[PDB]
Amino acid sequence: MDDRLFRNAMGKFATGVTVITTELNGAVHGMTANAFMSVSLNPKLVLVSIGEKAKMLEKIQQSKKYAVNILSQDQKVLSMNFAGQLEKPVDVQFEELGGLPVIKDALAQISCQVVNEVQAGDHTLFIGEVTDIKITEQDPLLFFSGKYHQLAQ
Amino acid sequence: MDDRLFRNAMGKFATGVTVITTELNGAVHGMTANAFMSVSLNPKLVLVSIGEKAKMLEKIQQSKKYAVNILSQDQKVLSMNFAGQLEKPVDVQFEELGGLPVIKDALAQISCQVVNEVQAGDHTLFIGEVTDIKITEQDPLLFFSGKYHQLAQ
Ligand SMILES: Cc1cc2nc3c(=O)[nH]c(=O)nc-3n(C[C@H](O)[C@H](O)[C@H](O)COP(=O)(O)OP(=O)(O)OC[C@H]3O[C@@H](n4cnc5c(N)ncnc54)[C@H](O)[C@@H]3O)c2cc1C
Ligand SMILES: Cc1cc2nc3c(=O)[nH]c(=O)nc-3n(C[C@H](O)[C@H](O)[C@H](O)COP(=O)(O)OP(=O)(O)OC[C@H]3O[C@@H](n4cnc5c(N)ncnc54)[C@H](O)[C@@H]3O)c2cc1C
Repeated sequence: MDDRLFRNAMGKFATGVTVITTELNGAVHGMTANAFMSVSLNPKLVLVSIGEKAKMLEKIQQSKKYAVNILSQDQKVLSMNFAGQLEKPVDVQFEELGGLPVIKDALAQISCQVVNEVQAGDHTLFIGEVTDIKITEQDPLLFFSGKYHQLAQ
Repeated sequence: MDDRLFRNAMGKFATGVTVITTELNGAVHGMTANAFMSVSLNPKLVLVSIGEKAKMLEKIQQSKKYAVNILSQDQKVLSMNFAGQLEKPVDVQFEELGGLPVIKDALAQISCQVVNEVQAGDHTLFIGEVTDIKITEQDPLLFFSGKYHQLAQ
């Protein structure tokens, strides 16, 4: 079994789409991620998985904090932006939550403090304790089988 | 910030739906989970998150293996079954992959050997190296905001 078969399989697990944001000495950094998960209720924990070659990795290692911005159906362009897939950057509207930069109009905003780091092969798991949450009732951007998708209404 | 607000926020992250299966001395055990994630390409790693009160936790601890069965759109009843939501268990059709019981007609089947265990609050993360994969081109069962859903076609 090859890399292609593995990736194809992994893409059969449908997800939402997030942008992970953090702040390092004034500068806001973001990265598109769907490797995100709810972890624990007591205490309130979440986890994101970041590739070893992602610039975001060292950013979070330093800041020890991140926010997860769950993207609405209307935010596909943001997903592409923070995935490095547009030739031209976009001017993103940021607001603030729990001392973290968050994306305006996100489906949901979840601010976290890093409480654990676990290397796992290719990637590092950043376990975050949630300090602040903001929610809206928007429909979600989905990702499945290598494509963007929507919920059936 | 309540428990309710946290759970509501977590539900804002849409996912596919899996059944985690394992075998322990003849007996097949299954558990519905959406806290699943692709972790690493080299080596090929995956992760599932199991609640400390789940019977499945000790099952995996002992067998040191699990399969992830991604559920198709037609398998909502299976999801409810393995979530302890049916009064009487249905008779599930199992087949075999990499020495693990897997669910027939699943959207995808991914067999794993446990290579790490990480407690994280409420839950334990079982990191699994993938040995075998089977994929189909079915549409996925989705879970979002506490309800089952489908992709827009
Ligand atoms: C849907 C999908 C899911 C993905 N999931 C994951 C995953 O879970 N884990 C993982 O490691 N990778 C994931 N990726 C890949 C990842 O998003 C890209 O590899 C990303 O470009 C890597 O970011 P970086 O940290 O290396 O920095 P970069 O490659 O530079 O970051 C990407 C982009 O973010 C932009 N950006 C950063 N800050 C700002 C800002 N302040 N204002 C405007 N633009 C800004 C930059 O302009 C850049 O183009 C996913 C990609 C897709 C499309
Ligand atoms: C969509 C959704 C996502 C979920 N995600 C997670 C998650 O990621 N992590 C988590 O810990 N919990 C999750 N749960 C909750 C979890 O599925 C239930 O709490 C589950 O009942 C706990 O299983 P158990 O191991 O404690 O054993 P049980 O409570 O006994 O297992 C559940 C059911 O599986 C059935 N079953 C087991 N083996 C077989 C078999 N061989 N043939 C037929 N039936 C069988 C049993 O009859 C039982 O009814 C989720 C639930 C839902 C609905």
